[PDB]
Amino acid sequence: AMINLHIQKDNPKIVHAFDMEDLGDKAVYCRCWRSKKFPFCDGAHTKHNEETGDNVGPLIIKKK
Amino acid sequence: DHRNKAMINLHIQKDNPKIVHAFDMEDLGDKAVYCRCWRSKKFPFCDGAHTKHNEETGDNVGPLIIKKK
Ligand code: FES
Ligand code: FES
Repeated sequence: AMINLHIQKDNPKIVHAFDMEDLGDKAVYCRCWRSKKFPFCDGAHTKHNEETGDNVGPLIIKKK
Repeated sequence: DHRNKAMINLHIQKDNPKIVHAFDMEDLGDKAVYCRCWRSKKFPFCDGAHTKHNEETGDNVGPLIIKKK
């Protein structure tokens, strides 16, 4: 059972790296691999959780 | 039976109906490496578990890194 079904399948291992300096106020990152704006969350987790009974959700990196 | 759709997170914090983590950058140090495969024993941090997931399932998931320029 794969987790990522369709994103960047020509990449054998998808890793993203960002510098905190470039982030601004808040960045919300997808952990469900269903976002159409991956690596950013676009709310797709909700339908994923609904269909599957799962409980996954995003990672938020923000300024204090 | 394709009516039963596979979960992404199999085991982590199942008493939590939707797992979200929120961190302030100032608290992150030089680098933080976050799990996006839900198999790490150190979740929400990556501990290398994605490698075994990828070999077993044919997937290509990997972590998210936040660091200083
Ligand atoms: S769209 Fe994937 S965690 Fe929100
Ligand atoms: S252990 Fe999950 S992405 Fe590395």
